[PDB]
Amino acid sequence: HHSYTWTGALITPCAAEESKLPINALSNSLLRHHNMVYATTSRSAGLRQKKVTFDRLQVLDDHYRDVLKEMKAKASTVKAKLLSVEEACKLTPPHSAKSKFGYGAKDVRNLSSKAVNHIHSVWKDLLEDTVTPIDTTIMAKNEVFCVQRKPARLIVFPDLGVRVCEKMALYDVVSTLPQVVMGSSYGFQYSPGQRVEFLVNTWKSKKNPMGFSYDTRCFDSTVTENDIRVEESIYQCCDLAPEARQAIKSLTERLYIGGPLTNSKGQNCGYRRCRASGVLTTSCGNTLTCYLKASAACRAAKLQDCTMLVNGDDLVVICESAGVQEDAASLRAFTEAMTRYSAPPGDPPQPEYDLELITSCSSNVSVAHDASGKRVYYLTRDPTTPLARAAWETARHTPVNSWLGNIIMYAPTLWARMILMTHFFSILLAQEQLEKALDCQIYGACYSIEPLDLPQIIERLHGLSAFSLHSYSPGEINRVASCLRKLGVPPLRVWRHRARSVRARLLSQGGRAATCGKYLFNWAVKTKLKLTPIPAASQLDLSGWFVAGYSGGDIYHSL
Ligand SMILES: CCc1ccc(/C=C2\SC(N[C@H](C(=O)NS(=O)(=O)c3ccc([N+](=O)[O-])cc3)c3ccc(F)cc3)=NC2=O)o1
Repeated sequence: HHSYTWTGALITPCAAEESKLPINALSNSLLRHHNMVYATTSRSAGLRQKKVTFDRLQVLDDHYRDVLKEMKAKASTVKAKLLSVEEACKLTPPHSAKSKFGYGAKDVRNLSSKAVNHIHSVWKDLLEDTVTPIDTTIMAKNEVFCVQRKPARLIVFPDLGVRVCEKMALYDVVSTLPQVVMGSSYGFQYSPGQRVEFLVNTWKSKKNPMGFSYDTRCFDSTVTENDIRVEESIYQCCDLAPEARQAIKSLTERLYIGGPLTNSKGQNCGYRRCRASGVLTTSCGNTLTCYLKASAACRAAKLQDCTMLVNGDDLVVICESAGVQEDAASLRAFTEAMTRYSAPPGDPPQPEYDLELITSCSSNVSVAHDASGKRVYYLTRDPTTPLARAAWETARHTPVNSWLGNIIMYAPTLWARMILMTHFFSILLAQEQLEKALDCQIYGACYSIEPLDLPQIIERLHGLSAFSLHSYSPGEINRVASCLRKLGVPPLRVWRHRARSVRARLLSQGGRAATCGKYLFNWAVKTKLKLTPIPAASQLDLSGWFVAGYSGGDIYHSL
C-alpha cells in the first residue's frame, strides 16, 4: 500500500531554474538580507520523493461509516449539471500548460476545431474505457520561501484535454457539493472577513470554548485508494446525468485513484497510488476526506460540541472544553483516531483557549480598532513568506503575482498596508502600469485583476474598516517587527514616508488612481479623510469569488 513507487528516473525541469533571489535596483528598498530568500527547484525533488513515499494503513470503524452515511445523505440532495465543451474551455487559464496533442490553452479558450475535436475524443474515450490509467506529468514546483531550506513540492497533473473533460464532468459537482455536505464547516465559501466572523461566532457559541488546528503530515500521500473511492461514492449520490456518472467513474478509476508518472522529458518516473495534487477534485476531495476522518475522530475522542472548519487538508476544530486536563487527553485520542484513518499529524496538535492563538491555513484571527475605536477582528498571518515572495516578484515577473493576492486577502493587515501596498504601487506608478491587469490566485483559482480596482475590491470584501484599522495587538505588532528585522525590511517611519509620496502621486493622477491614493494610504497622512463607499464598488461581480477551493484545479476567472 505504498503511496508511490519509483523507477529511478529523475523529476526533470522544463525550463531554467533559479534558486537565488534575483536582485535589481528595487530589491534593497524592500529587503536587504537577500540570502534568506530562495526558490525550491528540481534539485531537491529527490528529497521530497523520500518524504512522500510510505506505506499507508487504514482501520475503518463504525464512527467512520456513521459519518460517511450522513455525508452521503446530504450529497443525495445535490443536483449537478454537465458543463458544455464551451463552458469548460472558458474556465481554462490563458497560460495553462499546453496539450501534448498539438494545441494549447489559447486554442482551447478560442474553441479551435483542433482543440474541440481532441477534447471530444478524450471524452468519448472516458465513456468507453473505465480501466486504462491516464498519463500524468510530475514536476517539482518552483516556490519562494525564507530559510529556516525545504525540498520542492511535487505537482502531478493530466494533459490539457483531460483537464477540460474533468471540468465538464465535475466542475458543478466540486463547486456545489462541499457546502451542501459540510454546511458552515466548508471553509472556501467564506471571504476572509466571513471566515473570521464564522470563527468568532463559533468560539462564542461555546460556554467554555477550546480549539486546535490539526496538521496532517503530507496529507496528499496519506490519501488511500479507499479514500478516493469513498469520494467517488459521495459524488455518485448526487442527481447526475448518466453520462456524467460514467465520466466520473472513469476519471476515478483511470486518474484519481492513481496512475503512471512521467517527467518533462517523457521518461517514466514511477507510479502513484495516492492523491494527485494537480487535478480538479484535489481541493474538494481533500476537504471531504479530511472532514470525514476528523468528524469520525471527534466522536471516537468524545469531544463535546465539535464545530469544524475545513479547507482542503487544513483543519480547525472548536469545541466545548471539558477541562484543561480532559481537553489534552481527548486531543490525544483524536490524533490516534486520525492516525488509524491514515492521517497522522505532522506536528503534535495542541489545545488553545485563545482564538488568536490558533493558526490554520497559515492564518489566525487578530483584533484592531476602526475609526470609531470599536474592536474589530480580521484575518492575518506571519508575513515572512508573503514578503519573501514580494521580494522575488520585485525583480522578476511571475505567472502568479502573490503580492496582489496577498493584498486582496490580507488588506486589513498592518504588513499588507504599510509594505505591500506602498512598495508595489510605487512600482506600478513608475512604470505607469496601474491599469494593467495582473493574474493572481484566490483559493487556488486564477483571476486577472487590475490594481486600480483594489479600493473597490477591498471594500466589498473587508468593508471600509479595512482602510482605517489601527492599534493592532502587541502579538501581531511584534510578529511583524520580528519578520522585518529578520529579512532586513525598512521600518514604519520609512514606509509611512514612502506612502505619502505614493499617495500624493496617485491623487495627482486623478480618477481611479486618486481613489487608490485616498483609501489605500489614508493611514499615511496625519489628518485622515472621510472615506465613503465607492460608487463602482457594487458594479464588480464577485459572485464566484468565495464559493469553492480549486488548488491545482486549473481554474480561471476573468474579473
Ligand atoms: C513592526 C513595528 C510596527 C509598525 C507599526 C506598528 C503598530 C501600529 S501602526 C498602527 N496604526 C497606524 C495608523 O492607522 N495610523 S493613522 O495616522 O492612520 C491613525 C492614528 C490614530 C488613530 N486614532 O483613532 O487614534 C487613527 C488613525 C497604521 C495603520 C496601517 C499601516 F499600514 C501603517 C500604520 N497601529 C498599531 O498598532 O508596529
